[PDB]
Amino acid sequence: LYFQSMRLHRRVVITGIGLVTPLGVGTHLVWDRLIGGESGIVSLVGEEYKSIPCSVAAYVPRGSDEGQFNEQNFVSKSDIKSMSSPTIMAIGAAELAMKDSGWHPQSEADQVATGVAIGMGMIPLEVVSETALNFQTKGYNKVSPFFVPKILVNMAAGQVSIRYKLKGPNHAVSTACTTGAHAVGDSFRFIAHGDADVMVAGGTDSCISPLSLAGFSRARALSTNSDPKLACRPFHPKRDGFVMGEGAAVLVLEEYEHAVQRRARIYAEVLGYGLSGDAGHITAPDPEGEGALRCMAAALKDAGVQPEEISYINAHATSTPLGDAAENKAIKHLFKDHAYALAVSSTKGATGHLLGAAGAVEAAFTTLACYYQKLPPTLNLDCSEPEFDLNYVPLKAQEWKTEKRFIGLTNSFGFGGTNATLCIAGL
Amino acid sequence: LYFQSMRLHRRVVITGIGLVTPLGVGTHLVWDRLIGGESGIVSLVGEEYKSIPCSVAAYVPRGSDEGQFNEQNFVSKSDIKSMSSPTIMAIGAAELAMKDSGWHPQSEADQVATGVAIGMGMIPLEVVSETALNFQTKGYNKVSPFFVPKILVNMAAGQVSIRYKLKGPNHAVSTACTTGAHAVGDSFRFIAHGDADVMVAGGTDSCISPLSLAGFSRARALSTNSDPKLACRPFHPKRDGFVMGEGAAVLVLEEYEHAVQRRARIYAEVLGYGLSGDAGHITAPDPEGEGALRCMAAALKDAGVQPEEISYINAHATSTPLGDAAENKAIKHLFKDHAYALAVSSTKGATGHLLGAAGAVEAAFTTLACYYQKLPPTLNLDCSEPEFDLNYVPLKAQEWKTEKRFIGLTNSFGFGGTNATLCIAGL
Ligand code: NI
Ligand code: NI
Repeated sequence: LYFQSMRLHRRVVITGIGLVTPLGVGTHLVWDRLIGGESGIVSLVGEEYKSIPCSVAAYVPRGSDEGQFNEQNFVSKSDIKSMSSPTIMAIGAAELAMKDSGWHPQSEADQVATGVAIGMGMIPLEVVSETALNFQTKGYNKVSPFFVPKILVNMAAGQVSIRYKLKGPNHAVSTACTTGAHAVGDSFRFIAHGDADVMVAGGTDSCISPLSLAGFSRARALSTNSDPKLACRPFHPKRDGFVMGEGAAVLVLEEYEHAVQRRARIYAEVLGYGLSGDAGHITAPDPEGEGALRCMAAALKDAGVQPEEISYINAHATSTPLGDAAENKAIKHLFKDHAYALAVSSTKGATGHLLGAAGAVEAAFTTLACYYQKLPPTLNLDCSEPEFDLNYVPLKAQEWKTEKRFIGLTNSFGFGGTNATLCIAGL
Repeated sequence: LYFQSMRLHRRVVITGIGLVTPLGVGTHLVWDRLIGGESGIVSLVGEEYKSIPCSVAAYVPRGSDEGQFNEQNFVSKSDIKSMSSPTIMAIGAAELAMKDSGWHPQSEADQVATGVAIGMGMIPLEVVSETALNFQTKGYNKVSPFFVPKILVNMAAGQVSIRYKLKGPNHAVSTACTTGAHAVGDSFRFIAHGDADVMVAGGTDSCISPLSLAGFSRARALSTNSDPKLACRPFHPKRDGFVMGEGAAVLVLEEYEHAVQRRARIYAEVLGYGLSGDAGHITAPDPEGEGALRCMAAALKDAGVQPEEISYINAHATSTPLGDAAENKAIKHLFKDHAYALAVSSTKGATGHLLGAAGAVEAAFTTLACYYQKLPPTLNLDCSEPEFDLNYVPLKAQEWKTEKRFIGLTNSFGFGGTNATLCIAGL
């Protein structure tokens, strides 16, 4: 009364999706490859990777062919000098998302109404070590003036803002594997609360190098399986660590009345956002998944949605022994008998683990799932331990229509025990 | 109606402040040194800095004496192996903030009610280049397993969570110079909206090395003035770039009813949070300060506070030609004739520019200002160009009491054109 005010929360919808991933570039193409059970995980070739026990990764395919990434479609040869690889991928995904929403702010009022929330999980390590080398060897003057702008996490968000004249909230998170989920969630709360009417929201990461793969490997996080068709297998008995990918994924979120008055196409509504912390270990998850259960519960509370109204969960499950099990337990614990009436899939068998981009690419897939009422498969799931007895949509996509509202969750958990869930619903 | 729901916003207050800064460690001590017109900016000594045109910086004083930072008061010699310098400073500031609030969550319910929002502006570059060196020279096995946990931006937030069992929202931003402001603002919105009843919120950065100073210098951002008593002079005619500092600052924000029911001491209330983007240049600010004017206006709108109710502005002003002028113009433009009835100061002459920590240390100072009704000075302001004609509280602190509510703003602007304002009020 004296303690608790009311203020307007607007409803928020997704009107644009832009994807630069190991499955390819372009939204309907990546969706088709995903649903079709395709994967971007390949073998590492290069004598530079000989020292590391990992031998697979998921690269964004590059070139001018179908579904490939051509940097020069989006950025000039000069711009490329001042930008990191993740920033270039973010600029590409952003342009594609805005084209997909039809949103091209030209008036001062629309420019001010649109912000950017694009996070990055890790800065590019090779920019740092190559500058350190130049500085140690040739001195102060061989350090680039674009060194700082190239290594700051917020520079993708900053470059997308300048390129498209987006003057609303300018925000960047860096929460490891949860980055992309927080970016969409934070953008959801900003629009809801009134800070903005449109947000260009997502994640980017492109850090596959021997040094980064050496680091994740020494942390015991990466699969040592040398067969790229088999390495990443969420919920599988033989899962043995994640497979690193790269990419960017960007969603245009928009205030609902704003979307309707301009006659935009709406994929889905964002209903809720949940966050929690394990407060356990810096790399390993709560083995009982208590923090997972809390962020999912929080998102349901924020949405005003009961467990029994959920149709689909896009799992974080990265193909790790402890992680996949923890998450499985969380779902069973929260959803109880409804755990077996819903479907769960993890799309990381297709994309790899895209780090700062994982949570946004998975929010985009969950958004497509709700819009189409069709679920992408979990790859490689060709057997199961007795406790892994949910419907994991193994291997083949499945239609999942209702006359009820199709409501989904997407989970993202990260090093440091940082957890987020998004609740996203079809109209 | 169909578009616009209402939901509960709780009021949010600050109950704890923890400071690890170039002025010293400890809240009332740092406040006394600040008000007293002291500075932490010193000369760079070291042959390793010979190559760089900058010759001053602000270090956290280290040792077991009064106001000094002794790492081993907070972390063990083993922990120090798995943590970066900024993470250790964040752990110190966090412990001090929670001691200052009297908040020590022991029950599962209070642990779940308390989250951490601690950002970092730049990862420590020397961790990256030293590992790159070890990897290139001795191979995969000489890479530390703590390499990844040591270089991720969210690891300070993660370590503070694990150390104190904080299980609420776990969130880390990385928005350059705006980091600490966003962290407090995001933590404010989380508590208001219901995601948490307590947040351990702030920023940390500790990246002074030749390489980082080389980078900021090549970007033309740093003062080349060799006199440490004079280098950093916000709003001064001879200002010529910022002076890099290091440190951490952490605030405990708390739901208002929660603070009152446990009989905690409340410093101030957080009323509003504003965010914007210049959409201009990647390092230089809008020269007319339009983005500054928009984030300040947004914070006032969020607060429900008219320009004429503001008593104090803690300026971002870092001692740069374009920046200080832009911000000056913004204030004059928003506040009009009331610009001359309020007071403005920049405390960066004392602390240096603390990067990821600047916005949180400046929110703490603004919070102290409101609680005491006493304003810290702008250092070195011994002359003025004709357009710099506000009350900058030059050189000496000033009492600034009212029977009206003391309302302040604190501004933070950053590379990438990312802007934030906080509105904070005495009770
Ligand atoms: Ni709100
Ligand atoms: Ni709210």
